[PDB]
Amino acid sequence: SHMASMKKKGSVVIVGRINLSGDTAYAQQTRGEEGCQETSQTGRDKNQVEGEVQIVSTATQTFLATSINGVLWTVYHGAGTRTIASPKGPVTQMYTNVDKDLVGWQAPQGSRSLTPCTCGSSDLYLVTRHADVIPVRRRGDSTGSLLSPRPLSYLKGSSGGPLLCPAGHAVGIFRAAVSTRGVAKAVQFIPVESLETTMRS
Ligand SMILES: CC(C)(C)[C@@H]1NC(=O)O[C@@H]2CCC[C@H]2OC/C=C/C(F)(F)c2nc3ccccc3nc2O[C@@H]2C[C@@H](C(=O)N[C@]3(C(=O)NS(=O)(=O)C4(C)CC4)C[C@H]3C(F)F)N(C2)C1=O
Ligand SMILES: [Cl-]
Ligand SMILES: [Zn+2]
Repeated sequence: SHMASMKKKGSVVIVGRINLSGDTAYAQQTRGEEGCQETSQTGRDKNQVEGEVQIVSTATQTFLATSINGVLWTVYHGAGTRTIASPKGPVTQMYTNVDKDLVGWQAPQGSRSLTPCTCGSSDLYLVTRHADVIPVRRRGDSTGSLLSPRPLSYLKGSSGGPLLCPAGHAVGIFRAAVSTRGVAKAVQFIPVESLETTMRS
């Protein structure tokens, strides 16, 4: 009840990226923990942003965010309603949908966006925060099976990451794992058509 001392939550901060520009996928860190903490409080991130898949952090969580159609998308269970840090200060979400576990901000200047897939293909690839590229067979509008199951630990921290088609288009945003006895056999994702609906109107 003491408003004068109520705290403010920090901004989401870009702390690195998944480099997909060459023949090898690899994670790059662009900001260490101290700078991340400062940037979360000010909301002012002067780092140059590059690429399609960002590694992002709050004070308590780290996950991914993916640019599609000029929007940097991630999961609500990671970002909540938080702003993202940018060169001129905190940027408010332009999309928030808790029912889809989805949020989005305008894509950062310097980022590149994935194109929404129109291939109608079921052979997908999940990109993790460790730059592992995991083949996934699409099994429905929002699920796909891992060709090689993996412990949940392998996938933790990769919500917000993309599923891509063979042509490198965005098919979806990783949301939740389908896990039994700690082994993830499948993944559940926000399909790009749901993003496009959220964007259209
Ligand atoms: C058992 C399990 C594997 C932990 C869990 N499975 C699970 O629930 O499966 C069911 C059955 C099939 C689909 C799914 O239907 C329920 C829908 C869940 C949801 F996702 F839509 C979701 N909506 C929310 C909306 C608002 C607030 C909180 C919400 N919380 C949610 O789910 C929560 C979160 C999500 C999660 O952990 N995501 C990942 C991740 O990396 N996060 S993260 O980066 O480390 C981090 C926590 C920093 C942000 C990708 C999976 C990684 F670990 F593989 N969850 C639990 C799970 O995946
Ligand atoms: Cl959805
Ligand atoms: Zn495609």
